Amino acid sequence: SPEASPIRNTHTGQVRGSLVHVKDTKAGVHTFLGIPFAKPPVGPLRFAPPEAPEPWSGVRDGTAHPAMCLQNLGEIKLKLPPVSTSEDCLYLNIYTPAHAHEGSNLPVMVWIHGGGLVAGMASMYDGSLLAAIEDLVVVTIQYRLGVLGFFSTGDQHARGNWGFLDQVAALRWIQQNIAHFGGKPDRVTIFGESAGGTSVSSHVVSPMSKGLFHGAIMESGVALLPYLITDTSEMVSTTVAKLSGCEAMDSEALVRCLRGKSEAEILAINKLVQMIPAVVDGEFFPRHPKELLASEDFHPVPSIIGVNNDEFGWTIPVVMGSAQTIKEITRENLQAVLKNTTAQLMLPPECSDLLMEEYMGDTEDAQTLQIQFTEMMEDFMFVIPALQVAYFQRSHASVYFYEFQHQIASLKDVRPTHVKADHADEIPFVFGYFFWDMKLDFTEGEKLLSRRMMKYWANFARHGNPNSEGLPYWPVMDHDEQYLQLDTQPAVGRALKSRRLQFWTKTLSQKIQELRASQD
Repeated sequence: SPEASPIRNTHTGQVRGSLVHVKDTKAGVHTFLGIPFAKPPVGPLRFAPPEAPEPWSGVRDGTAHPAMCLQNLGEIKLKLPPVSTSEDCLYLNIYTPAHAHEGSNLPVMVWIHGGGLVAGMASMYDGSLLAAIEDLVVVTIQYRLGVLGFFSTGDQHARGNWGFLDQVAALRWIQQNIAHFGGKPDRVTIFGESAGGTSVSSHVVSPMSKGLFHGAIMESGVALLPYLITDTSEMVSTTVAKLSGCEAMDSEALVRCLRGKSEAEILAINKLVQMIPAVVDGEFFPRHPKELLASEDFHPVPSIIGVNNDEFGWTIPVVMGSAQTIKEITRENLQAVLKNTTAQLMLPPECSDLLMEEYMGDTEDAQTLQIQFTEMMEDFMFVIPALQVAYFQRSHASVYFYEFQHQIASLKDVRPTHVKADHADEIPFVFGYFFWDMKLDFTEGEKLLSRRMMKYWANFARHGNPNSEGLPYWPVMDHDEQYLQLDTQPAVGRALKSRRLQFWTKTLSQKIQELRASQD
């Protein structure tokens, strides 16, 4: 008989949660929602580091989801929870086994959501099933997004990376508080998908995050994900200044002015400057992640890193609106399309012909050209970044690498048949339910796949190693370059995308380097 309405202690006071139950297990789950880990980043706290949360008297209600951080709300439809959007959004949610109490010393898994550092929320991710089935504490965190998350002057007035500093604050909170919920602060694994994977990968290299986590899982996203992290964002800073009317070239003034804008004014600005990058701010990143990764003094935690076999298959080109443009590619327009794409990817114009020879060769068939084009995009955004980060980590600590390959059965009549494992298609297997706003069921094979992935992730949360008796062997990535192919029947592979990896890290980067050296 577990308690309904459990009460737990935090440093700031008591919180009351709920008892829930899930399929496939006797075990109950306690949930504690909307726990503040920082003060509301409002007024003078906008574009400033997070500060400690305020204490409260009596028992805080932990039965409602928090507001999502400010984001432009707005095909492919998701089951969004009924929450408001607000600047006041520095909250986290906790899922524990019902039997967990002070001192239970369960592993802790901390989910960092994706959404391009401009969108997303913790409340879409229900950790109950993962918590109950694999006997661990699951925390989902929020962090500032868009202008509020990443605005930078390149100087002391707004260094940048507010959203990453929020993630640090949430991890500090977990160290201080998770024992009260039955977690072991010395067994924290961070995990996340897409920009959440970029976030995890960013913590792995950041000196500010050392000691806050002991293992990392990066799903379809790492710190090299093109243009989420840059040196400086002077162009974007200038754009925000113009779009706001502040329009000073004094940093202090710009920040003063932006702090005056209402939530509505911020949303309006945010909409017109869709993507604001993380910068080398000096604190969270002393150097660009690329330099941190290549360092001899780099000491990563053990990691799982992986990608899906079709990252640019469907969801991403549909959401970016480039699906239509891609269907218009033919041999006649290929050169022009590649020239246009090279520019948009911020690569030297000379790269277009190398990309063409590598990805398309002498292909004439229009549909084949389009698939080759999609391959080039997958490799640039996800696969090559992941393989590079894996290469830099694996000489210092265990890396377990995966390619997820499973084509979801219930989607076969929902989307093009050539699409395999799309971006985000592994999330249902990790969490144990589907995120789309439509009635979809797991096949028997898919239930087994989900149970396997939950166990791999939890084994890794327990021991820094995903393997256990009963599960297919997942070898560590070493000089043999082995990885696990995740599907209904898992299998080991080796040297994922070997040819493409050589192309990007020799031929293409040679031309990038050469045309950068021609600065003078």
